[PDB]
Amino acid sequence: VNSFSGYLKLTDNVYIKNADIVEEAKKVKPTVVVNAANVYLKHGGGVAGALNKATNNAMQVESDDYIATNGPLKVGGSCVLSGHNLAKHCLHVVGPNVNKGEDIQLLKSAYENFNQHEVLLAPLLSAGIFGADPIHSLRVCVDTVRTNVYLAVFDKNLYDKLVSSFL
Ligand SMILES: FC(F)c1cccc(CSc2ncnc3[nH]cnc23)c1
Repeated sequence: VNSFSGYLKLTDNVYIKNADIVEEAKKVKPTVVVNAANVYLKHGGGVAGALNKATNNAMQVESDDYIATNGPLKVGGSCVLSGHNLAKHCLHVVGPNVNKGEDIQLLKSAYENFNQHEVLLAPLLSAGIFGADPIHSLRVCVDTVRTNVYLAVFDKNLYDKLVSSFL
């Protein structure tokens, strides 16, 4: 039993809700919140900009030190950093950005990072400003993630489409 509330169950391990991931994280304080990161951990917009704003820029300060030490992530890769006031940990995951021409096949590799964590609150990778089809992202999530994932979808119209079209 966990503290996630109001989710629709899609499969044995995947759950979905129309919610602002920032507000959901602040309420649940999950062990892991997933950020829709880029390789530079520059949290300017989309989910990343919102999560970072909610940390009063502490996420960005920590991320800049991470990059200065380690260099950029790989597309499809991840790193674990602090969750600040939102969660115990933040798993920064880089899905391919279609608006940069990145290989959509890397979306499966990106979701594989979730399997290193028993339970996660997450957005749909590569959706939103990353330019991929969210219906496809949900399919890859369900077919790749085996751990327990609670997906927050900000847009109510998109949420209803994802549910109604789910096979
Ligand atoms: F305007 C900003 F300052 C701000 C402040 C607080 C909350 C939010 C919404 S979070 C979000 N953004 C994008 N895609 C998503 N997919 C799931 N969640 C999200 C945005």
